[PDB]
Amino acid sequence: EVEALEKKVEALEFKVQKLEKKVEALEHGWD
Amino acid sequence: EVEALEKKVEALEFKVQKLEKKVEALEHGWD
Amino acid sequence: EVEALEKKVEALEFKVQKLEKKVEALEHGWD
Repeated sequence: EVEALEKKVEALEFKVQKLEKKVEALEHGWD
Repeated sequence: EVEALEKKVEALEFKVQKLEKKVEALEHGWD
Repeated sequence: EVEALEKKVEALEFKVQKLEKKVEALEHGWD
């Protein structure tokens, strides 16, 4: 269960960092 | 603690997938 | 490993709640 959690958490971290970048661009009107 | 983590991770996954869909729409100008 | 996971999950929760607020504003045209 723990390694299952570790994989999902690392996957969630990647996804959340991508979302933060995209949302920062929309908020800032970048590009 | 582990089942506590599993619940939160599953909740985070739902929330992150919803965010991805909404942000994809804003980026693509859907609808 | 478990406390490592707990820290990251709590960090992810903070980040996801912030993303939800920002995206709700963009979707609603707030402000």
